[PDB]
Amino acid sequence: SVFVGELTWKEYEARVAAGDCVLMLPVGALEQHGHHMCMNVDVLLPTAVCKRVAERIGALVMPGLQYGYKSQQKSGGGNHFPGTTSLDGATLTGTVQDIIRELARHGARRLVLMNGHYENSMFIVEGIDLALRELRYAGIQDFKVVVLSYWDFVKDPAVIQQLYPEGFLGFDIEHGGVFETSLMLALYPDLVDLDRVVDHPPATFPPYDVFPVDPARTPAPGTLSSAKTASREKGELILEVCVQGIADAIREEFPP
Amino acid sequence: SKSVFVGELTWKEYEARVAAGDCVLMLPVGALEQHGHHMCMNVDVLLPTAVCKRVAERIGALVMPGLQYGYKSQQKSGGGNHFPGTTSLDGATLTGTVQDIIRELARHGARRLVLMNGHYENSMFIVEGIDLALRELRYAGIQDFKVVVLSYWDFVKDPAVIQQLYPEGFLGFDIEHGGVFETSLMLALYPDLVDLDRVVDHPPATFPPYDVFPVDPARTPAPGTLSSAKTASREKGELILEVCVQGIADAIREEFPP
Amino acid sequence: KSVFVGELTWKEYEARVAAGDCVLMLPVGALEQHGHHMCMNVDVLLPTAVCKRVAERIGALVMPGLQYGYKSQQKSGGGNHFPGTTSLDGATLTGTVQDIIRELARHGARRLVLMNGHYENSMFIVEGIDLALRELRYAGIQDFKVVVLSYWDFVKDPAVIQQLYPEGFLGFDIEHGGVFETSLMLALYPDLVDLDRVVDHPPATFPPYDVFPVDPARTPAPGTLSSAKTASREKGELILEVCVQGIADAIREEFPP
Amino acid sequence: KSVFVGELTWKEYEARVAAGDCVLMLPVGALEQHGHHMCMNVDVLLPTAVCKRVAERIGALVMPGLQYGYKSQQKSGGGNHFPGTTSLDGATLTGTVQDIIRELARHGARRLVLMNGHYENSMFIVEGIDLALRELRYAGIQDFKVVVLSYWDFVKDPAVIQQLYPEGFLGFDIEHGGVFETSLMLALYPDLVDLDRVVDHPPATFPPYDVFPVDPARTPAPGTLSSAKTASREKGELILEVCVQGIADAIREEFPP
Amino acid sequence: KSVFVGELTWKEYEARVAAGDCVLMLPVGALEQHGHHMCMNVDVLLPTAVCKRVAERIGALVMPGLQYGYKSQQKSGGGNHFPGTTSLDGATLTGTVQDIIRELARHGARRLVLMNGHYENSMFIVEGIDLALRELRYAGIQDFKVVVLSYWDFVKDPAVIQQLYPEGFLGFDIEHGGVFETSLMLALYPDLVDLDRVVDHPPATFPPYDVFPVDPARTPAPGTLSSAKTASREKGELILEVCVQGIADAIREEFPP
Amino acid sequence: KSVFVGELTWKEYEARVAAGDCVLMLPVGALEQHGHHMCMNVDVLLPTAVCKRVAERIGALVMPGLQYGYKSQQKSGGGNHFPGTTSLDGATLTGTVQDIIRELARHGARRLVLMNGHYENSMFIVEGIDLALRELRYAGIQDFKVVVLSYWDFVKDPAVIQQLYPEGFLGFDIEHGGVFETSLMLALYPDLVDLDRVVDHPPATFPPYDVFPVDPARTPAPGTLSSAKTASREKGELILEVCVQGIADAIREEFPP
Ligand SMILES: C[As](C)(=O)[O-]
Ligand SMILES: C[As](C)(=O)[O-]
Ligand SMILES: C[As](C)(=O)[O-]
Ligand SMILES: C[As](C)(=O)[O-]
Ligand SMILES: C[As](C)(=O)[O-]
Ligand SMILES: C[As](C)(=O)[O-]
Ligand SMILES: [Mn+2]
Ligand SMILES: [Mn+2]
Ligand SMILES: [Mn+2]
Ligand SMILES: [Mn+2]
Ligand SMILES: [Mn+2]
Ligand SMILES: [Mn+2]
Ligand SMILES: [Zn+2]
Ligand SMILES: [Zn+2]
Ligand SMILES: [Zn+2]
Ligand SMILES: [Zn+2]
Ligand SMILES: [Zn+2]
Ligand SMILES: [Zn+2]
Repeated sequence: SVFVGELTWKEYEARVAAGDCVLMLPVGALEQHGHHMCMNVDVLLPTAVCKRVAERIGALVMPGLQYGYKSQQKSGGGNHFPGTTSLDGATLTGTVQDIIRELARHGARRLVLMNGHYENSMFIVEGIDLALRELRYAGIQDFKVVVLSYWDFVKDPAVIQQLYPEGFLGFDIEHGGVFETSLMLALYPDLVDLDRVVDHPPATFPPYDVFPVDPARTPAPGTLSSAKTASREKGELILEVCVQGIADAIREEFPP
Repeated sequence: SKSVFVGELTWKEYEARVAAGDCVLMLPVGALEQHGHHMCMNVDVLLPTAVCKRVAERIGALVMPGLQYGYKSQQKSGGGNHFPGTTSLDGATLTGTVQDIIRELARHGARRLVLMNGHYENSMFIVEGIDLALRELRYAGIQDFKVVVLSYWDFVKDPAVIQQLYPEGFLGFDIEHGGVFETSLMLALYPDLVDLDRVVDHPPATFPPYDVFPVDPARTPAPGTLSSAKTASREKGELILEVCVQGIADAIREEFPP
Repeated sequence: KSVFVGELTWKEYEARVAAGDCVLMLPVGALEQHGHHMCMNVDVLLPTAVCKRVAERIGALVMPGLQYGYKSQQKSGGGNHFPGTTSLDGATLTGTVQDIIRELARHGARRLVLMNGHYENSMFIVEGIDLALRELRYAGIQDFKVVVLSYWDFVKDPAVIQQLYPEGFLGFDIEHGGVFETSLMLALYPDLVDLDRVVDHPPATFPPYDVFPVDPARTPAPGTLSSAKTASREKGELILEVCVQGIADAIREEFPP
Repeated sequence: KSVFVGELTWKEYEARVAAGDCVLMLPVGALEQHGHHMCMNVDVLLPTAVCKRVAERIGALVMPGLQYGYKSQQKSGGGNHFPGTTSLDGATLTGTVQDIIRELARHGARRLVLMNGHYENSMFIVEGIDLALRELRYAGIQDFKVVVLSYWDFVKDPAVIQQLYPEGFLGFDIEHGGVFETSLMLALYPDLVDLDRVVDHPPATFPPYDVFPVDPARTPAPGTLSSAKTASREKGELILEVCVQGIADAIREEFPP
Repeated sequence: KSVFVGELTWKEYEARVAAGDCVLMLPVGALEQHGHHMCMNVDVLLPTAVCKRVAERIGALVMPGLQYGYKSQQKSGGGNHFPGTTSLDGATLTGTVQDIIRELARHGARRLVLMNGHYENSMFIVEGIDLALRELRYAGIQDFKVVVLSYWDFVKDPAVIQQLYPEGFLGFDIEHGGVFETSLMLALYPDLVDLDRVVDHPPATFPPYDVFPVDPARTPAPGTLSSAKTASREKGELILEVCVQGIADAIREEFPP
Repeated sequence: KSVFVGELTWKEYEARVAAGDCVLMLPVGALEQHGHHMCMNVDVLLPTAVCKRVAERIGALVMPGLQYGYKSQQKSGGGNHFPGTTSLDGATLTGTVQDIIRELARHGARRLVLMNGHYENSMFIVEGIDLALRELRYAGIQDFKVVVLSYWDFVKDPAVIQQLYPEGFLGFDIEHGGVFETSLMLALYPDLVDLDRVVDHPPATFPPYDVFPVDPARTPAPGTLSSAKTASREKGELILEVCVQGIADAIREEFPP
């Protein structure tokens, strides 16, 4: 297994003793994903990508962070939905910070943080900075971190044309939409019930945000766009592009 | 999709259950910690989650995603935080995570939570998280949120059971880290993650009535275990499991009446 | 007098708030390197200038701006390894925003517009808003409304973009010390800009990921992510009116008398 | 002059640490209800009394004891719903331990014995130690050693237990305001104990789980988890000498010349 | 049944608070060097003794005094570079005061007098009070009243000052280990003061600013900011009676039955 | 040519810092009510104005000033119950100071002058400095020197005070929106002062203790602690030149090349 949790400490130690061992940490969330999908999607997807990437380039995967930052209206629907269970920014930042400090203690020096929940980004970044600051204080400056959101590797125009034949509107409305639902159909079809999809128009917002979150500004089902056209085929295409692109980046940044 | 695991439900399935009136939520709290040469490191997550799954199925409760990282491993209970693999959180982080989740469950309208600890060292930080959350709920005007905290192993106290588990004599849960107790449960639940042939049959670990910091590696058995899992078995694991599941289910039934 | 709260007496401020529908605006910037051709307080000056004009036009008041913001990121601001750039930890920025909102609530104010001028500040401003609103709820206050925005997001009209980038627009992705900010500065503070020092280098391109610690080799030496060679006062005057008008209308919509 | 740092001049203290092998001891207690028969500062009085005697024997120094500890838990201290009990949040206690260690390290001290007298303090003292040691490591200090213990853990000899509980031993589990602490108080602070006020009730029994908010109905009315009726000055003297000798020996072992 | 909460059983404490108008007092001190002639716990001993006497006269209760305070400052306490002085970070002191106030409110207490004995503590005690009152408000409690004071502020009567300083008064700015505190200690804890060790150096003078890291050369070698050579037990008795009567009256005025 | 860091390019700043001996100055103020006759950003304006003139005379640079300070206290600034006054929690102000010093140390700067213009900021600035210096030590930096001061502390010459208060000097205790600040404002920002609104009430007098929640009845209605009726541009010019020369000399002495 490529999962750190499924190894003995001796097995883990041997791998880190190699000197060039790469570790990967999935950072997700428990967030509503419409009427047609489960709430652990943001954990499941990055974990699935990490698994395949780790198997492809010989890395190990740390247990994923199940809870992420508060859902935002324009990206996740809003934190007023039941089910969505979010952490305060400081909590997520401190979790990332503690994990990095511990990996450094192990002697590990290569980490790939793979985000699956849009809202986590800056808090992951702060956790990285704070940990690196402490490592410098501990006399460690050879620890390198690569952070990314897996969907950012799906930029190729040819690929996008295949996923959105009718036309591409952007990733702005991709919460529980075609993109995530397609991946789930390819990975965990038993957790997707396409017949429950509410085919509503794409959500649109002005160039500003309002707080407290106004429930009237998010589509009733919680999705920001319809997943009606999602398919296992699109999911497999997305999956291959992401696994391929990320494996390549890791090979470039963390050569053996 | 219908499941006891909240993560596998759509928000409507979850909302429907909470709207039911007296929904009980369970939250496994584990750790990523070394467990000798014979077992994997996510044992403290796997075990309380497996117990939660079975209890939930019997009493109709739901299980929240488990906390994968716990408080720093202590020499006398988990071998110590100097071992590789063990990845621990600072107390404030664990406390804050528990606090945040309770704040959110309350917002959802849930009012019944069972926190099932699988990592000894987590206890007091889970407790502080609960107290800080209940304090905020009170400020929010909520005083009917009830929390039950427990470590599944505490439900295995029946002398008859203890005798079956330790026919050679019981020394106590004191040295039960990667020992007979946890290993047997793993053999009954995740045999593939256990390799009894790698077990180091060393004598029970003993310590003086105090602790030393920085942690002294010499005071912990080399394998990381505090006792030998040499006599562990699937059969013992099955007895432990059923005992914990039946006992915990009854506890919830009494504390969270319909 | 002035729309700046700092330039009012406490009685004049009290009278404005007493009106019952007073709107307050808070610029949030940073002290950050902006190439060889511009000064480092750009992110404070610009949102403050926009706030000043929106506030005068719609009758709102402007709070003292936050001079320091979150750590500069490589892909948006060049990186926090640059000298001069002086950044706050996230908790610090979040706490300042949270504290100011708590105080405005105490004054009896209930309408706030947070105008970001530094890309990286966004989520920390958002957390400060959430933590403060959570407290107001505990205090029994649930009628406080906050609008948060980055002024550049109001410059989207295709026609406007065409006039600013007649050669083609490459997204605000590389707009750190580039045509957009420099043009605004040429229209507002020409004395703090010297186009003769602009380094006309091709726009910065990055892979779809980030590396830490920050690698200096991945940021154009000058600190800019794109060249401000084609910047001008006229372009700045256009950007300024589009922003002021747009934000002013957004406020009239969300905060009606 | 005195083993207590608080009663020393800074010169006397300095000279003692200047010796090079000075051992410091920090009592950590609490202000907590202790039934109808004893005062509320017991948790600090006891560890402080034990430290004093140990210090006088091995030549150590005793720091002012922490008067406020972590929240009282139902199964160990009755619960934090009792009046009088005044508890700190975990972070506060941890921060205090952490600050004291930092300061002692600054003094040049490198040997500390933390003696806990309030069960619930345990994990927060441990976290304070770790955070402090982490900082000391960053400061280039890695020769600072800490011994942490709860004085009652040194009373484990079967024979001694026999003289304390000749009627049978149930365990320290129910020892809150019971025979153990009450006996020590009778031998150390007899004027703070009115054994005639003891409410004789069966030992407290709890299911293998905890409930929050704490349910007052699950704690014996008086606040004690067991009866102190059989407590005596004689048992106190026995417990005391056993603890002092055991702890002095531990210190000699962990902090040799 | 004394005035010290720590020496009361929870039932006795509960009865006093149940009375309806119970006043609680909390001494806030420090462990700080006090020259060659006095022990280091002077800052907790003095306010505690004053509280004890005020409480016995007005019927109030005294909580365990805080033994550790904020970092000693050069111009007020000699500086935090001295051995012995063991200080808390500001967040720690603040949180301790906040936690205690929160707990007193839980008990049902609504009247508190915080008596400071360490100058540097003041602003952190103030923040602790504000943060706690903020939470009480969120909890629905708005009748909790707090009086904060440094016992020495009650000694400003010209006739009194003339008695204590017949050679001329220069102010309390240099009263660290000086005539004022030493005289009080001679009247309350003679065994902890060794006047024969006083260093009769001239009053410390400082420029109108401070330097960090603290410069040891700017503090008089002994640690004292003024000579306590003219300190006396008689002067201490005068200061004591003046403070006690003054504080006792203040409490009557602020907390009328 | 400007001495303000915000008005420099990062290249200009880098050159100055790398040149060595570069003294940075950070003004720390507040947004606080200053009576019926003056604006609320006085505490920012004054120290910033002093820094500018001092910097121009000794070759130092001035960082963007902190616009928000700690909570206004009744005896020094009227109280934090006034509208307009917008204050930070202590931790927030302390964290801001701490983050800035950390960053300046990263730039290679090693000399900093913190100029406070809001009385209540003092101790939180001090804690910010201590925490930052602690981290710098962990980073291997032990040559960073900080000077902290309140500009008014340089106005203590009898001849000067006699010239400013030709009717008896009572002290700076009642100096909040009084003759001192109002005079400085008349010499620097006359348009932000309207002496015709000055309320000529007697100086404020308070008992030797504080009360919380703050009691509005104990603060002069206008918010001023003393009357500024006798304020003048001439008195302001004298104060300004005295402070500028004094601070310039202090810096030359503490920060020689
Ligand atoms: C927009 As998303 C993948 O964080 O739900
Ligand atoms: C002592 As254990 C069950 O947390 O490994
Ligand atoms: C990317 As920006 C407008 O904060 O310099
Ligand atoms: C269980 As106890 C000695 O802390 O009251
Ligand atoms: C200046 As003092 C009375 O705290 O020693
Ligand atoms: C007393 As003041 C100059 O901080 O207003
Ligand atoms: Mn998401
Ligand atoms: Mn464990
Ligand atoms: Mn920026
Ligand atoms: Mn206790
Ligand atoms: Mn002092
Ligand atoms: Mn002020
Ligand atoms: Zn998603
Ligand atoms: Zn385990
Ligand atoms: Zn910018
Ligand atoms: Zn006790
Ligand atoms: Zn003193
Ligand atoms: Zn002022």
